[PDB]
Amino acid sequence: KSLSAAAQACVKKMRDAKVNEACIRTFIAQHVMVSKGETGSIPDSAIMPVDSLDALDSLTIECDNAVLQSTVVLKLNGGLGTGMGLCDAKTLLEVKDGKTFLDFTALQVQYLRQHCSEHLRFMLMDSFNTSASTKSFLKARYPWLYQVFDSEVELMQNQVPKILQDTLEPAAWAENPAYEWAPPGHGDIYTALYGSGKLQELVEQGYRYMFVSNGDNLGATIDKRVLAYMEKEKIDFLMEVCRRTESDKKGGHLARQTVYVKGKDGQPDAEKRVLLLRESAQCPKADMESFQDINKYSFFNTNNLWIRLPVLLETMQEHGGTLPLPVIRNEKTVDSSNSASPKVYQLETAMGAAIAMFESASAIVVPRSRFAPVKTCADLLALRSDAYVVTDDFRLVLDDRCHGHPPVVDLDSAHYKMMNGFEKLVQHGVPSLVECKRVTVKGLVQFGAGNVLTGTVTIENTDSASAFVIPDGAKLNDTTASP
Ligand SMILES: O=c1ccn([C@@H]2O[C@H](COP(=O)(O)OP(=O)(O)O[C@H]3O[C@H](CO)[C@@H](O)[C@H](O)[C@H]3O)[C@@H](O)[C@H]2O)c(=O)[nH]1
Ligand SMILES: [Mg+2]
Repeated sequence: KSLSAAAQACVKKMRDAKVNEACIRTFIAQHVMVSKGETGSIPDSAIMPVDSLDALDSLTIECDNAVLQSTVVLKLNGGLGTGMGLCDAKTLLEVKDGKTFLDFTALQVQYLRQHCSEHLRFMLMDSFNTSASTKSFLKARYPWLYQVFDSEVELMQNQVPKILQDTLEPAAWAENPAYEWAPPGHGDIYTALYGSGKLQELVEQGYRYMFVSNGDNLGATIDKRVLAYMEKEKIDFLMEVCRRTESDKKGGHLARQTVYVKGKDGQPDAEKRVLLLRESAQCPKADMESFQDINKYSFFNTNNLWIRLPVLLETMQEHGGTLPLPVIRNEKTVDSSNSASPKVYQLETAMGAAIAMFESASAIVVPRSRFAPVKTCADLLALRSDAYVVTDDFRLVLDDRCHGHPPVVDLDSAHYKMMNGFEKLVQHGVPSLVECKRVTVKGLVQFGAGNVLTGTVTIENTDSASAFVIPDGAKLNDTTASP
């Protein structure tokens, strides 16, 4: 009904493949935007810094029991960790000896069920890539989650067609047609919830809040103070943000614009702050200077998000059965491996962008303890190290000796970008980093078995025709060590 041939070709392919209609409506609206020149770019000049938020450490009151019992926890688990050379779910990586992201995730759920709300609802948003392996893991390790995996745990994200940059038609790939489809980013959570009927089912069952976080962030759990704050302040969507550090490069920051409140009765001048998310992908590429300036944009989205479910549901129903999140136009080739395969756009959205979709939306500053991202092998190095400790409620948080500062880890991306390269680097043990402010690894190198790094430490191999192996027991303090 009024679409371009290319947009109609997408609808047809999606209907043929039995893609849920909410996903088709959502995708097509993005497609229309893209056909009018939209890229998701948010230039510097269109936004301003946010310089005032409440902090969670300013709160004390915990929510009532009804509210608590009404809260569902969901962990995102649909991505690929392709920058870490992973082909399966990142959450199946080991984080501490013999314990994976999924283990700590399951243990957190069990803790909450033993001490807070015995029937706390727990979900995982999976994709076709991660579903099987996740389900398999829970069957072996956490039978009580496996038993209700299909019925209540797993939410399956949609897949949407990759579209040719040429014409915006759906891309075909005869050698492997599965590569014609892509996951639409974690912003798809709202569309998959709504289109599957699970959102309405949850609201029917008496659930009122959902707390979502990234599968790679084991600092995130429900804080009953946030829920009491959302109840008091009548907030329908809340983003947790952390004060941004130099390591916060892959993700998004909070920003504002100013709008002008209803009408002009009383005075024209008065205006309201509107909040939004800018992902790295949304910064104009020749202006990453805007994005990477941690002073200017110092509130980094953790992706720990709180949503009031009935409000989400009514907002989507009243907007054509979709949530109109800003499209992010990702550029790839249809076989991302093969740069001789046709160039495509992959239309995606980020779930934190939903802060722009509700009148009551806000953000709160949380301590770093709620944010332990693992986007790279360098992050994983810190996480596995004694810089991070396991709390009684099964979060991974910095040791108190760190003073809330994660070690900065700068690993050579020729050798350690891929999980195969990283794992060779820590073959003989993971170095103590609890007292390291900054470790930098240059050229090919291998840690020894006793290592302890204190202060600022560069390990530089200029040779790397030959691996620079660190002696066991070695101690490096404010020093460059080289062969
Ligand atoms: O289609 C997708 C893509 C991602 N994921 C999952 O979503 C989570 C976040 O994805 P990831 O690629 O690791 O992060 P980004 O999307 O780059 O960044 C998100 O997380 C950052 C904090 O780490 C925030 O700063 C950004 O705003 C936020 O969008 C991970 O569990 C992924 O597995 C899905 O489930 N489906
Ligand atoms: Mg991902």
